[PDB]
Amino acid sequence: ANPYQRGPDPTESLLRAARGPFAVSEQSVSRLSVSGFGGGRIYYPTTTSQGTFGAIAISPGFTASWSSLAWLGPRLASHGFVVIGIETNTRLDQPDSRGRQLLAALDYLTQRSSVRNRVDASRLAVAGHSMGGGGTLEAAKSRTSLKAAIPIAPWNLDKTWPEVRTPTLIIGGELDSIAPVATHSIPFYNSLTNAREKAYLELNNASHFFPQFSNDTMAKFMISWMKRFIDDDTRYDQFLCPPPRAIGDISDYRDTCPH
Repeated sequence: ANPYQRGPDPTESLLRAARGPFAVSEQSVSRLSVSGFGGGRIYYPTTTSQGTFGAIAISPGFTASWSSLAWLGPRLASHGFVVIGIETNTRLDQPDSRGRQLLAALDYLTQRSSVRNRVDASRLAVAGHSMGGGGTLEAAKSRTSLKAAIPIAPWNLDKTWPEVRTPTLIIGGELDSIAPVATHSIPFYNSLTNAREKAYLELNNASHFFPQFSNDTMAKFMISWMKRFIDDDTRYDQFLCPPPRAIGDISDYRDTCPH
């Protein structure tokens, strides 16, 4: 009935496994072949028989390459998404620049890439770590049609985001000393006054570098948010509303239930 719904009815175990239910193919994008971003890597479900998929562009942080987040490529794509993980023009690009590059990567993916026919160009998203998370907010500010945004330990000197309409999940690290949640993540979250829905997931005792390593709780909530909002997949609301308790590996969760 939902034409965008993909995959089996979800469970906690499905979300926490190393791969979701789709085999993943990959394609390199050489820096020599594109303008507006530094190339990167595309990850996509091999099968086309279940329909097209929504897509997400993901940016690393300051000083970093895509390899710093590469585990997300196959993990997210295997749940039924096309992922373009970017290299930035330079490692020292600022958040606003990273936001423009995320949008350039989505435009390339849908307009010119050799996998464009697999992507539903109406169902796009952004995510990123650190300055790349700051750039995720910039991209959502610039392109209000984005269906989901996931800033991960975001860093940005711009603290307010009133233009953002996109459903936004901010994932913070409680003990982050580089983009402290009290001065980055949480102010961003409170400033999202016009986001259709939003949530803040704070990982207990986590440092700025939590997303550099496979993290099942992080992945669970990223996948659930992507499903719920890129795919309109209400089956994944069970993991978001009511909000999870702040216990164990979650030190805080803020929500806008009901979605």
